[PDB]
Amino acid sequence: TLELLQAQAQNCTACRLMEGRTRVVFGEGNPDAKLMIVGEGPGEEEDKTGRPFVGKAGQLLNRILEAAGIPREEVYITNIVKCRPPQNRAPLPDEAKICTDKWLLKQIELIAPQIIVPLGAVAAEFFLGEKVSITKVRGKWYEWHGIKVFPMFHPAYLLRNPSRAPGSPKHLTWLDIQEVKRALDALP
Ligand code: SF4
Repeated sequence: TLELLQAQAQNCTACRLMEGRTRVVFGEGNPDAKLMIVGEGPGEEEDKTGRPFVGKAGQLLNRILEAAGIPREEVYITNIVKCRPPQNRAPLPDEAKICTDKWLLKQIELIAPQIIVPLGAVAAEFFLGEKVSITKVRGKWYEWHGIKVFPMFHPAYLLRNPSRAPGSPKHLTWLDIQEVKRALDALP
């Protein structure tokens, strides 16, 4: 089951990211979610609580979600890597391959989401199968193993570029989440 996998993951030591971690942030939400959200990796508060997206950026994600009528508990959230990399740096392709082969793939298999929303360049590069620019793939529909992928700016990116101006990352994000909502409501 997904909960045996979650349980096991707590003792994972497959990549060097295990050295600095406090808690492993495997993931949470609806086990049979139609929508799965995947980010880069955990941060300070995530490392401390073992829960994904609970810090400053995670609180944004919550807001962005409810602003589209999407209840957080009905979706499943995770990241490419489960352990907090030193000083919040992005995960190396090294640890990204290992963690993803050990957990992400099975999580996706067990949950069988119909839409995958990758947050940030790292996550997007995983589902697109190639190096990419988040600003270019953001807001467009893709496909990965039969499932619909829809890349979006990571909430942390919005904190770093807080502009409320038209066409700004925050404005575009708002439009994108609505697009995810329309897509969700049109699923068989
Ligand atoms: S990041 Fe993933 S692979 Fe690396 S130690 Fe944590 S759970 Fe294991």
